[PDB]
Amino acid sequence: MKKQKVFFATTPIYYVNASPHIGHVYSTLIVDVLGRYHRVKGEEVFVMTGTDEHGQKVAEAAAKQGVSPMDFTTSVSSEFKQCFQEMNYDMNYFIRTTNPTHEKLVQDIWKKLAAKGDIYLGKYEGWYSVSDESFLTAQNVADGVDRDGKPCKVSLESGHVVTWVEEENYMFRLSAFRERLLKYFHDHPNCIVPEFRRREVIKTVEKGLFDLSISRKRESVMNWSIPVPGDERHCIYVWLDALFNYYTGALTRVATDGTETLDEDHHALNRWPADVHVVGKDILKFHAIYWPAFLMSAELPLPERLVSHGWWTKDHKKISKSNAFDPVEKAKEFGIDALKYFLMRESNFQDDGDYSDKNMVARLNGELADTLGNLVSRCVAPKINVNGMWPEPAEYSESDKTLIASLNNLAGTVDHYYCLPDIQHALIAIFDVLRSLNAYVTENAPWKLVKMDTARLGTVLYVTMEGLRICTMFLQPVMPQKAKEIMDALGVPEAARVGMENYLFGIVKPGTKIAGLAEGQVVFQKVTLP
Ligand SMILES: COC(=O)CNc1nc(Nc2ccc(F)c(F)c2)nc2c1cnn2C
Ligand code: MET
Repeated sequence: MKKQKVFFATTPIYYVNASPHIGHVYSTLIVDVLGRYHRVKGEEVFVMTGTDEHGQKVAEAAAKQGVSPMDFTTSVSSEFKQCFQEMNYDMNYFIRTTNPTHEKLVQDIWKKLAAKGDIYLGKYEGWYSVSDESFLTAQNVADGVDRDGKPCKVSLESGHVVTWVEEENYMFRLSAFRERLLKYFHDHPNCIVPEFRRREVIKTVEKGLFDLSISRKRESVMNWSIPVPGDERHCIYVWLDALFNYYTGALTRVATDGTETLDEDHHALNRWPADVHVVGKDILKFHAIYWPAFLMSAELPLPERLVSHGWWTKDHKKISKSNAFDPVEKAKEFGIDALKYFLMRESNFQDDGDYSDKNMVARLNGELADTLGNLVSRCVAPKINVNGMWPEPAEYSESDKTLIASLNNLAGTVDHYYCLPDIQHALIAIFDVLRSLNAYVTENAPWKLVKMDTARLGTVLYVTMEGLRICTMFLQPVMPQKAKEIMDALGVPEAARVGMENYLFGIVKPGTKIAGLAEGQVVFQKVTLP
């Protein structure tokens, strides 16, 4: 009576100094796809996102607009929740670091790290940037000019003003975890993807680590941060607070009235540790080195997999309102599912993808309409499927059996890619089979069979429709509205859409009614390039 661990995947929790943009939408889509695939696989799933709400920069922003920090972060937090509703994401849980359960948990974790002997009182001497919430070395700082045009120092990474600090702070003995980290990496060859970002991280740890500041003075962050337990002069640094959101989520019990309590430990909810943490390549180091070290100190199971991804450009340039890239607009223009497909198909996680209307139309026209939408039309066409039902197959030929084999072989390939995870190659493998299905319909010419060989027609349509069901089931994670549109048109019963029992050829009963497409209804239609 042992249960499988719940599938648990996370987005980063996002800063609330800006409205949701393409970066947050891409990270959340990746996680939404993984979650949806593991529900299609019939597993228990818990995927989470949320907002990173503490620190000086938020306090100064809430002052500027004369509302309380809590009021400012509630409002920006609500914009993230609204964006993720508009994008048709299925997040199980949306965390805020202002949540009392989270703020208590970070203090409990602080006490665990201290009780282990991993915290000491030291002193930072060097540069800090409120706007980056980051400590900087001398080689990452340069001359610039402040709001008043006075010569000053600036971040080479962000352009922001660099306040110099000579200040006591609590510290974490990261230097002590070098060997424990190298052995985690060595015993877990897939703990980081892509595999090369893993080699680069191993080398960073081999060069040795410095100890981390994990506090700032309460005055610095205007009391908008979690107090250090037992030393109210200091507040817990925003990154330590933020990283432990994933653990808070793993412990979070949500009653049917929406009230949230934390379990005492992770075992009963059976989510921890994460199957996948999804992050932008800029926060990879924090999740690959610092985060496991904190978890080692806290004696918690370590993450299974860290997945990093790139940043989108627009029109080979570099996104700037002055091109702009509003994914909510591009979804109104082309269709939400066509945009989700493009973002998951066009680039791998190693690369910085480039959006252009030209490449968007090439994939919508050439793959979604030409391959998938046209195959659906062919299967539910009244002139081809006269009875509007799944026919009885007759004897399969060698040709028929070659295709059935590729249908049975598809789940292994697609499951392997979704679990890697490599969503781009899952999609390529599904579309290889959708292209095969169109060639198979063409080769068999049902337009002839319908007035010549009813029995052979029954075979060709049964195989094609089963093929289409299998491919569509594996597209539900990426294009959930269009996938449902296809399953409804085909008359695939609800129970046949999800679960590993549906991963093989020959599920749907001959005599099942197809619903078809209504008169003006095309699943994907080619468009012009403007
Ligand atoms: C944001 O990252 C940085 O600023 C990197 N460099 C540094 N980070 C930190 N602490 C830190 C960073 C990330 C965390 F997840 C966290 F819990 C703590 N202390 C630093 C430097 C450089 N000297 N000292 C003393
Ligand atoms: C625990 S993930 C924190 C991520 C951070 N808010 C960022 O956007 O870079």
